[PDB]
Parts: sequence; structure tokens; C-alpha cells
Amino acid sequence: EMAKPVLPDLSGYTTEAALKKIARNKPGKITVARMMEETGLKEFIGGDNKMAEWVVRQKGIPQAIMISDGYVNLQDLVKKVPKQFLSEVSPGVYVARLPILVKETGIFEIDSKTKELRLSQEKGSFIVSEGKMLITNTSVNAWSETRNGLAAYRTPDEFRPFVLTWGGSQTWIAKTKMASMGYNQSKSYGVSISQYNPNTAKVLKRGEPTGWIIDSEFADMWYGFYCYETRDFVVKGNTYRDNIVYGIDPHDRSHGLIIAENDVYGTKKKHGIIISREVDNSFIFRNKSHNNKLSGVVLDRNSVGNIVAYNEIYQNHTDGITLYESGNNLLWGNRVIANRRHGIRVRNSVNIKLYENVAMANGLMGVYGHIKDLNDTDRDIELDPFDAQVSLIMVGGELSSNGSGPLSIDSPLSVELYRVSML
Repeated sequence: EMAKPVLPDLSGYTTEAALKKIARNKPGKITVARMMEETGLKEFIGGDNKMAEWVVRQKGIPQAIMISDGYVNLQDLVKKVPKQFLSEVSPGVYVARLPILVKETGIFEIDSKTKELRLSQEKGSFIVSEGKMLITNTSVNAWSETRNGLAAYRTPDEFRPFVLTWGGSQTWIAKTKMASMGYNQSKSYGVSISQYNPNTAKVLKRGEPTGWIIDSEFADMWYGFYCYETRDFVVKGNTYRDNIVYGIDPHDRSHGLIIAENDVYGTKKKHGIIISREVDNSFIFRNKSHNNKLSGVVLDRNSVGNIVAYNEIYQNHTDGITLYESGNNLLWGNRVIANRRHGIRVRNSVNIKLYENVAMANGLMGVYGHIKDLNDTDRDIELDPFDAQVSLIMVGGELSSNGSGPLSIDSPLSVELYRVSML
């Protein structure tokens, strides 16, 4: 009854296209100042009474490299900033020993000819941008000076460097390798695109943040990608390998995202790709999400009006796709294969359209739809409400070779099957 989904055009999201998105013609001011002077740093660290950890990492009054009023590349920072803070240990290889803050009117670029930028773990380095920032053909890694290598993951609360962008910012990362960034701490998950915290946005009224991340590799991250109230962000052609908790984790009222042609695998604790808490009107298509500790693809907490299409979802250790309390979504033409549990699982979600899906050789059911009362759990039902009904329309595709059977739908409000192949 329905026509193919109309999916965005990805042909324009190019390393070559990316490079022509910033104003290089006007330099370019560099200062090294106190972090607590700056909103972009206060906003996640908090008051002055939280500066202790940083005072310990820097062994002194906490400071940052700062870029504003113009354009500054990495090579520019190296020339102007003292060695002890920004050092070229070998041709094209730099160790930064202070965090880098790109202010609101700043424009910061790392192009090729930068072999690798090393963010020092011990000195508490990291990157925040409230302006324009472009990273192409290069490496930005979390670097342990003591180990003399990547800040390999050990435990959730051990700080590692990270990238974070604030409201009103634009960010483009292309053909770039990043590893070992992020840890269990607000705004510090790995690569994080964020609107400001509710109070501050009430004052700055900046637009929601945006940008692209294309053709890059992210490994050992705490979260591969995180975002909060982000608009129209593009994540295309990336590899997320061996990240800790999530591969890609768009969150909290983000919308119009394009998550496409990514290879996301080997996530050690939770899911490959997960959109949570009102991630609406977005597009998850032609990804390979495979071999994650939990599910391949997850739509969570009233994340609605989305399209999940033509994804290769296979060999995840629980479900292929799981929909948690997230109705009015379209799953078209996914190939969901050999996941240890269910092919596609719909919990507490209504008006799910499953068109042309293939679900084969999953450990349990091909498609499993159920309801669950969530009232005596650790769930904030004030913030994330739920209604315990399930209804889906299934059209075409195939359900075959699943361990427990083609489909099971417990206590549905309605299920309609038309033209579905079952073997």
C-alpha cells in the first residue's frame, strides 16, 4: 500500500565539501587564560568549588589555550603557545598539555600536515568549541604520557580527554582517526555535541548546535558519539569500533539527524546505535551495526517519527533492533540477521510500521512485540512517561530460520499482517 521511504541525499557530505565551510581570510587571536573566566568551561565543570580536580591535573591555577576573533589552525597555536603547553614532539606530532577552547567567534582548523594531535590525559587536556571547528585528514587521540600511548580504557571514572561542542556551534570532522576519548562524566563522553544547560540557554539563546562527522574512525571511546538538543547533525561513513558503552548515542530532544552508512561494531557494554529521549524525525539508514554487547540499533524513550531503513543488523548479543516506548516509527527493509535474541523487538510502542524487513536466524523470535508495566523500576516516569500498549502493521519482507519462531506479539492492541513471507 505504501511507497519506498524518501531518504536524504548523502552525495554532498564530503571531505572536499567540508573544507569550504570556514572563514580563513581573517585571523586570528590566541590567548592562554584562566578556565573559570569562560562560560564554555564553567558550563560543565560548574562553580569555582569544582576546580580542584583541574588544579591537580595542571598543578596550578587552571588554564586553557583560547582561540577567538578569527581563524587559527593547529600549526598557528604551536608557533604562539609555549612548548610546555603545546609541544611538537616530532614532525607533525603534538602533545597538548592544556585544554583547547574555541570561543564563540573563534574558528579552529586541524588539516592534514598534522600527523597526530595528542591530548594529554595526565594534564587534563580536552577540546571545547563554542564556534567554528574543522578537522580533516588527521588524528586526535587521548594520550597517556606515562604509558606513552593511547589512554586505553580501564574504569568509568578515570578521566580521559574528550571533545565537546556547545550551543550555537558548527563542527565538521572528516577523514579523521580518534581513539580512547571520554569517561563517565557529564558532557565528557567522547565526542559530544550539546546545547547549553537549560538555565544558560535561557540567557544566551544560541541556536541548537550542528555539524557533520564523516568518513572517520572512532575506537575505544566511552561513547562514540553523543548529542543533546542537536539539530540536523550528519554522521556518515564512519567506523565505530570497540567503544565501551555506546557506538552512536544521540540523545535528549535532538531532531533531523542523518546517521548513515556507518559500520558500528564491537561495543563492549551496551548498544551499537541508540537514539534516546525524544530523538525525533531522524534517519537511520544503510548502516552495518553488528557484534555489540547488547542491541544493534535502539530507539528509546518516546523517540518518534523516525525512519530506520536498509540497515545491516547482525550478530548482536541481544536484539537486532529494539524499540522501547517509541511509537510512530518506520522500519523499512532492514536485514536483521543472526542476533542472539530477537530480530526486531517492540516494547510498549504503537503505530510501528514494519515494511519489507527480513529477519533470519535470530536466536529467538524474528519479531517480538510486548508490553511491560514500568512503574516500580528506576525509571523517571515524570520525565519519560510510557503507555503500555503495542500495535504494529507488518507488510512484506520475510521471517525465517529464527530459533523460537517467526513472530510473537503478546496482548497487542492491534496487529495487521499483509503479504509477509514465513518459512
